[PDB]
Amino acid sequence: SLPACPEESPLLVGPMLIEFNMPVDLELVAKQNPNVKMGGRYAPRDCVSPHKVAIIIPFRNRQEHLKYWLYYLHPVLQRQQLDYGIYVINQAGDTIFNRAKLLNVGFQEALKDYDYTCFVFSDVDLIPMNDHNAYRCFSQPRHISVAMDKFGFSLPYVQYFGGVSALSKQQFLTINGFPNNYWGWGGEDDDIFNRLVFRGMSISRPNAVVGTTRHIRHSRDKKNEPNPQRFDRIAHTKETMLSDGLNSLTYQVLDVQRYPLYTQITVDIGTPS
Ligand SMILES: CC(=O)N[C@H]1[C@H](OC[C@H]2O[C@@H](O[C@H]3[C@H](O)[C@@H](O)[C@H](O)O[C@@H]3CO)[C@H](O)[C@@H](O[C@@H]3O[C@H](CO)[C@@H](O)[C@H](O[C@@H]4O[C@H](CO)[C@H](O)[C@H](O)[C@H]4O)[C@H]3NC(C)=O)[C@H]2O)O[C@H](CO)[C@@H](O)[C@@H]1O
Ligand SMILES: NCCCCCCOP(=O)(O)OP(=O)(O)OC[C@H]1O[C@@H](n2ccc(=O)[nH]c2=O)[C@H](O)[C@@H]1O
Ligand SMILES: [Mn+2]
Repeated sequence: SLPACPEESPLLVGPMLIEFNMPVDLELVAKQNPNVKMGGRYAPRDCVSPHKVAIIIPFRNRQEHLKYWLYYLHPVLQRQQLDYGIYVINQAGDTIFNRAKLLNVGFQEALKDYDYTCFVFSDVDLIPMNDHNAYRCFSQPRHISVAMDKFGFSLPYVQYFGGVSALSKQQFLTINGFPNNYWGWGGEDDDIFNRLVFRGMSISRPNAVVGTTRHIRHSRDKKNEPNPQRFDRIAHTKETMLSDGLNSLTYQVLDVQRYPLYTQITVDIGTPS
């Protein structure tokens, strides 16, 4: 009996002040966000959103960044009127980071909770400066973080698909998900771009002003060295995507924590094979 939410949310306020020098307290954030339910889940109570969104954050040893993430995004995601949930996919162990494989785990585990039809993939240190930048899916793959301060407020190159993107369930299935074998920093986002193109898709983007985004300045994490094989790997995506992705994924979930502002899935994703 509830009516559809308006196509564009009327709650948005546009540009926002984003700051990272104060301390953050999640208990207080939870208090400020009383409609967010256990596990970081929220749907509007006045209308039915067509946007059923799981937001998936690749994670390890970035608790501080996450606190800022949750403090900023949660009010924004509720103003966007999304039926959404937050998933921090936390890599067990202390071997080489695998961002793309975590994202695949997130897609697959979130679908177990709820009929999501849209997946936002977001680095933990990226905060949107304009709530008009929609954190939901379009009829093409959607690059969200298009004007990052760290790149001078534009794309570093026109095929850049990193940072924060969104893919419908179908788009993500259509490319066999992300590659599993990009270990250490770099390239997996380019591979994902290649995949979308090889499947007849193109990148949808908001304008540069609306897609203005802040990156929390930070230094190198240990265990995520530039993958020296990345240039070779993005050159062969068309062949490798056929059998590297969802259809070749395994992993072992060690732990599932329902915090008030997010679900954290701690997962053993192994080492390079
Ligand atoms: C596929 C990929 O890497 N994709 C990522 C994309 O990469 C763009 C380049 O990033 C440079 O590092 C930047 C970084 O992007 C930025 O975030 C940060 O702020 O500044 C960094 C440093 O300026 C990176 O250095 C570069 O790597 C070099 O690429 C060249 C040409 O493509 C390649 O030939 C180099 O390899 C070396 O070549 C030299 C130079 O002649 C010597 O022969 C060396 O011996 C040889 O290794 C690469 N250099 C190095 C040091 O590896 C690109 O990776 O960027 C986006 C956004 O950052 C990512 O999200 C993409 O995944
Ligand atoms: N000028 C100083 C340069 C320091 C460069 C380090 C690379 O920085 P970025 O290019 O932002 O990538 P990144 O933030 O390290 O990795 C991307 C994302 O992967 C995640 N990630 C990466 C490594 C890690 O140990 N933990 C983690 O959670 C996190 O979501 C992060 O936002
Ligand atoms: Mn970063």
